[PDB]
Amino acid sequence: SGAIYVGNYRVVNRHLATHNDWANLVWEDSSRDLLVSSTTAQGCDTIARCDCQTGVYYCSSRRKHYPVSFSKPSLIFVEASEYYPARYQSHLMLAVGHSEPGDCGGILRCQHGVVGIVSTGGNGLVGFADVRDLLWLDE
Ligand SMILES: COc1ccc(CC(=O)N2CCC[C@H](C(N)=O)C2)c(OC)c1
Ligand SMILES: [Zn+2]
Repeated sequence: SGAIYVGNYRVVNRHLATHNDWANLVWEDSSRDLLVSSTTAQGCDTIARCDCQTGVYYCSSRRKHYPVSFSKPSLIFVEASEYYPARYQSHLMLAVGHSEPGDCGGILRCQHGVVGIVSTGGNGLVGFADVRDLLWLDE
């Protein structure tokens, strides 16, 4: 679990969005596993606007942060789950690191701010949904 709170927006994994997120929908994209809802309170977070390929993510299944080197946002095949059929997920960044299904929503940050959120995992891999291209989150 986890979310990004920036301005009057809440960014969550689309597959973990609540009834309230859908009732206050701003934008969603199944191919990216992202959903953004509107909030009444002003949010706590800054979005990175950079090309960093290193950063630190929070891993809930270890209660720890880990440093990672990650690939640039790209189209990656993701196996079928209870949430989606087998498909290519876009704007996904992979890194070697620990992840379990409940780790989705953990934030990845660099020195410039929030880069993205955990969205996939595998045997010693962790995948992050990028948010740096969503310029409208800042206005
Ligand atoms: C072994 O580590 C795992 C195993 C399985 C997963 C879960 C996973 O990847 N998905 C299930 C939820 C929707 C995801 C999507 N973006 O399509 C895909 C994991 O997530 C962090 C770590
Ligand atoms: Zn950066």
